[PDB]
Amino acid sequence: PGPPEDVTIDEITDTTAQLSWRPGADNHSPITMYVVQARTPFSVGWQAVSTVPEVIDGKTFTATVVGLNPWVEYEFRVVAANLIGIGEPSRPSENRRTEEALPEVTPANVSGGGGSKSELVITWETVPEELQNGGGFGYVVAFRPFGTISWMQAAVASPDASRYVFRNESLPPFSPYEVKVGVANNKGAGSFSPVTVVYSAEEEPTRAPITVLARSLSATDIEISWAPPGRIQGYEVRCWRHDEKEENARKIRTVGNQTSAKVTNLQGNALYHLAVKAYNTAGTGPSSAMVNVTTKK
Repeated sequence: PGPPEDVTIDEITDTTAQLSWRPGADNHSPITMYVVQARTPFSVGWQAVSTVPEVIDGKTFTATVVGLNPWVEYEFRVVAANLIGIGEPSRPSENRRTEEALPEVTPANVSGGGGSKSELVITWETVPEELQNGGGFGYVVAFRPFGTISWMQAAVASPDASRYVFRNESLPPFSPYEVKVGVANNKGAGSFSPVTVVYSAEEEPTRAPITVLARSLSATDIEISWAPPGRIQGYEVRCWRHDEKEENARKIRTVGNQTSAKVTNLQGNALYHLAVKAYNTAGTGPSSAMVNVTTKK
């Protein structure tokens, strides 16, 4: 058997396409069967497809291919079969894109967090092109503060996107948000991912430590304590000698709820200046008042 010719896509729908071929070299024994194979940007080589009629005899020359993927560029080719063997494939038809259809798949791994002041960061995994099922693909990000009713939809019109940031100066710091994302193309809208909870961005502490105490333990050691007045991971206390500039100040940081520290490796009979700030991940808050201590001799 030998290659058929003149493969054409007569009509095409969102899931089907009508094909038409003309028979070619059939060696000597008659043609008993025709099969259709398809190729896509996602296919490894040529792939078999379902057809109506379910089987294409040698006397049939048009069929509908069924079960195609919406909004995908398809190539087709037809292979003849003889009682002696399988023929050579025909040359591929011209590439045609299927019609549009609604999107069915929702983005994966919706999460987020972080960002600059007064922001809310939402992330997701981008939906691949084969599953976008239409042009004009985009994402719908719906969010609301935990315990509230009304939603807020933002449309992210880039199909390749995987991130959305909402900024507004009335945003509470490090606050919880219900978040879900969805998909939509030109035909309409898809469904939504499951609801997850994303926390807004965090700001540095707003108040400064109070009632700073400081006493010299030895010629090289100074003890310093304070009281706490939003989240606080610890405290940064800085310390610089009188003759040195504040820019270069020895800084050491508290981790935990402890409200004191010891500054060591100092010079004997020297005046030092110390103050302590609160800090979170966002940065250092305001500085407490300054205290002045001279080490022992």
